[PDB]
Order: sequence, then structure tokens, then C-alpha cells
Amino acid sequence: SKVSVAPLHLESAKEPPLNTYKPKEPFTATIVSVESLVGPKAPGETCHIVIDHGGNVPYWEGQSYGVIPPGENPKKPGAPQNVRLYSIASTRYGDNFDGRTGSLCVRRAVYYDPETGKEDPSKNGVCSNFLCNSKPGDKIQLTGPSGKIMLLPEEDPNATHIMIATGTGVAPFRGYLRRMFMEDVPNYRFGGLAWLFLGVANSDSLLYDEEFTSYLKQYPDNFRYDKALSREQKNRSGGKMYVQDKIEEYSDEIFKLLDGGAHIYFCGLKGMMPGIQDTLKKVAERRGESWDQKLAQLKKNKQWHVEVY
Ligand SMILES: Cc1cc2nc3c(=O)[nH]c(=O)nc-3n(C[C@H](O)[C@H](O)[C@H](O)COP(=O)(O)OP(=O)(O)OC[C@H]3O[C@@H](n4cnc5c(N)ncnc54)[C@H](O)[C@@H]3O)c2cc1C
Repeated sequence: SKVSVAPLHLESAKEPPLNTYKPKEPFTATIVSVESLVGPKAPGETCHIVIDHGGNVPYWEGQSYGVIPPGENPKKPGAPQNVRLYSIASTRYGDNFDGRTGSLCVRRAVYYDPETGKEDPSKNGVCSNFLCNSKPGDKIQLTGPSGKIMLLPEEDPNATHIMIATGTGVAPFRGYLRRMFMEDVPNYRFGGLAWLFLGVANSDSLLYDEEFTSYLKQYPDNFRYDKALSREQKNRSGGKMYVQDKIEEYSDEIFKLLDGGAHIYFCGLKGMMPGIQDTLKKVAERRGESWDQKLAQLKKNKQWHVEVY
């Protein structure tokens, strides 16, 4: 049974909001909560941040918020810090189902000397640590929203959406899937196939796993979910198990879905992409197809959606 969301006037806009707040005059939002998403064996912390924007900074699923961390820009004296962008991990209604909050999925960027292993906090990532160090009531300078690459194509409510994430790249897909399955959105009744592939380092590094597993039990004919755990699993050619390796386990199903018009999405750190391309090229070759020609047609058909960073 789908969760009631409000206010339904968030469905009325026909275009996504863009640059509602700009860096020189951000919106001062308020932290609701910060929690770690990961267990003790995870190589680093990733946190879920809930931000009260008061309904002043609405967005569509797949967009990003900008955050301006405090302090001076180290490269421009007297100037504010540069915006850092974060894929929004919530639906437009947010985790409180009220249209007032949005959420981020933030990996702490921590510096370690490559030899001594000693941490150096002075070289840690500024905005990511600022966010994961935040507490209820803290203020955040919010900009945006921005981005259109990862908007969800809703013209066909029975479309197929193949979602390929590593790490924090799961963020837009958390939003897609809540809109598809969790929330009572009368004007978007999804009856297609949503297929999430997620690569992380180990079980303790999984993000939102209980939520995704719940969809398998609630929507077994509309949702599929496959995981790759790089430090705990090995591919058939015995490298570490990466998200491209799990795609290959479903080579024929995936290529048939693409040929049938499926959308495919990639999100996360950009290092995930060269290997995914290598696997797709090899899968195509085994089928007697040219991956170059296939990718050109997927791009021409607007089926190929990549936001990596
Ligand atoms: C569209 C988009 C969406 C994104 N979505 C997400 C998301 O959902 N989640 C997420 O976590 N990130 C996301 N990012 C990345 C995010 O914008 C930031 O780049 C990231 O959080 C790091 O920012 P920071 O301020 O913490 O690090 P910065 O302060 O910008 O530092 C960058 C890196 O340099 C390192 N560093 C700094 N000084 C030194 C030094 N002297 N020597 C060596 N190393 C040094 C830091 O440790 C860090 O790793 C996204 C990016 C884009 C473009």
C-alpha cells in the first residue's frame, strides 16, 4: 500500500526547477538529521543527510543540490567557497512525505598519506566532511537545484529502467524507486520493469539495502535488484567483482531489454565507467554485435543516461 504524499501541487509544474537559488544568495536551509548508512567494515563513512528547505527549493527526481561549505575560498581571498553538487537521494516529497525536505547521500572524502597510512584531516574533503559532521539545527547554504541528465522519463509509465550505481551513485535511484513503488502519486503509476544494480566495497558498505530488498517482496514482477561487493566477491575472470561484472551475468536479458527500448542509467564516481564500457564491448562481441554501433544508437534514441563525477 503506497504512502500518502503531500502536497500534490508538486506535480503541476511542467518543467524542472533550475537555479532557483544562486551562489551569491543561497537559501539557508536547516539540517533535520545526519546518520551513517554503513557498518563497521566499510572502508569509509557515507552518511544520509535530511535538509529542511521549507518548500522553497523544490526539485524533480534526478536533480542535484549545491552546497556552499563555510569559510573563505582558499584560491580567492575574501570570496566564498565553491559550490559542491550532490545528487538528491529523495523524491520531490522527501523522506517526511511533505514536500519540505530533501536528502543527500554523502561519502566522506578523507586524506591518508599513501605510505604511512596516517590520516591528515587538513587534506580531507571540505564539503563532504562538513555535511557528515552536521547535526540537527545546523544551517546549510543551499543552491540550485540543477541538472537535467538524470530526470526520469515518465512519458511511458510502463518503460524499463536499468539503473547502474556505484557507491553514492545510488542516490537518484533511491528517488526514482520511491516514486515508482513507495509513494501514492496518482498521475504516475509505474507498471514497467525497474532493475537496480549496485556496486559497493562490501556488505557493510551497502546503502539503503533494506528499502530495495523490500521492493522485491512488494513488486516482484516490476523490480529486480543485483549487488556487487568488490572486496568480498570475485568475477568469473577473478578480478574484484564490479558492477559491470554483474551486468554480464544478465548479458542476454539486458541486451534484449535495450533493444526493446529500455533506458539505462549510470551514476557514481567516474572511475566506474571505463570498465563498464570494456564489459559491454566484450558482451557485444560475444553476441556478434558492435558495441560502438549499439552505443551510438542508444544515444541517438535517448536511452543512455550518465552522470558520473
Ligand atoms: C553532479 C554531481 C553529483 C554528485 N553527487 C554526489 C553524491 O551524491 N555524493 C557524494 O558524496 N558526492 C557527490 N558528488 C561529488 C561532490 O560534488 C564533491 O566533489 C565531493 O563530495 C568532494 O567534495 P569535498 O568538498 O568534500 O572535497 P574538496 O574539498 O573539493 O576536495 C577534493 C578532494 O581533494 C582532496 N584533497 C584536498 N586537499 C588535498 C591535498 N593537499 N592533497 C591531496 N588531496 C587533497 C580531498 O581529500 C578530496 O578527496 C557529485 C558531484 C557532481 C558533479
